[PDB]
Amino acid sequence: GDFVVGMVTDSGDIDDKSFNQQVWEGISRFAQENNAKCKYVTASTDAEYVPSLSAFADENMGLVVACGSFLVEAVIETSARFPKQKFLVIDAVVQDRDNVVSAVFGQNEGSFLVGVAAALKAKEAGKSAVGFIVGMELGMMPLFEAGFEAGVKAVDPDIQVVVEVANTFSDPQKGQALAAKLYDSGVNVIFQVAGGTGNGVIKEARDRRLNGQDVWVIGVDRDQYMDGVYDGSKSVVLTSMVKRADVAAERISKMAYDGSFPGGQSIMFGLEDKAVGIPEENPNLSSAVMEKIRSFEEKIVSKEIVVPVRSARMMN
Ligand SMILES: Nc1ncnc2c1ncn2[C@@H]1O[C@H](CO)[C@@H](O)[C@H]1O
Repeated sequence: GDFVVGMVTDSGDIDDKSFNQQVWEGISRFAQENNAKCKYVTASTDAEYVPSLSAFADENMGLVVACGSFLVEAVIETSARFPKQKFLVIDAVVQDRDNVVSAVFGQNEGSFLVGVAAALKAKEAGKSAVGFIVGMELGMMPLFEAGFEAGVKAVDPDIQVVVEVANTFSDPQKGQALAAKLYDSGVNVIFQVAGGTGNGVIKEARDRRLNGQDVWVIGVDRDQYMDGVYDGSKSVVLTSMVKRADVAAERISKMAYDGSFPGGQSIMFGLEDKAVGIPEENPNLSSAVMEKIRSFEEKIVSKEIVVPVRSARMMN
């Protein structure tokens, strides 16, 4: 036998180049470094959710990881039935449950940083608009736009953010279509926050550049710089809003493994903890740009600047 961590996805697969991938990599590192084991199951439909989480709980594993906000209901109900099983919910808040720990991220703060990068790049071409494609808007998803918009405005209040919602994290065909719509309108920079769907946005940006259009995309979850290489050397990825869901998974799995599981707590992984932000190295960002970004970053961490949780269009 061994200590086992089981992961349940709510959409797409572990090869999504972003969110599911980060979570699985984290659980995988935990396992490999501690001689433990791990496995996962994919569940695209919500009627598949409770059955997936329950089978894992029934195997009495070390920790069941619910990857994504679509799983919150199934987890609240499943964890009710299986009080002796530990559950970790990634990307949504679950409190008042001793056997549930939830990890959320200060993605508004991280997104502020790539908004600064987006605005500076847009200004370079004399653009007064930048694009934003998000997979869904439920749960904590709005934090991305709220922060992206704040970062853009911190550079130039006259630059407008144009938003498209895909209503799915697993349709790259739709991501590509929404990206073409935005680029066709004149936008030269798009921040994609759409998981698997986002891979279609990155593909459109690569196709566009090859086609002679000076466009850019900003990645998410992972450092997606290499995914954007289009001519052998250069990349269309301006930078990425990295989100260490892998560290969160790895750390909480280790806590469960060691007997220090913080049940009943919803833990925030932020900019200060370096759980969100931009990659260490950014080939497409100048030193001047990096300078401005790090300056904002320090101010947000020190709380000299508080990043909003909802964008202007979503505030009363
Ligand atoms: N398969 C998914 N299920 C739930 N949320 C997702 C999924 N893929 C991406 N996301 C959300 O969109 C963001 C950018 O991909 C992620 O950090 C996460 O918040």
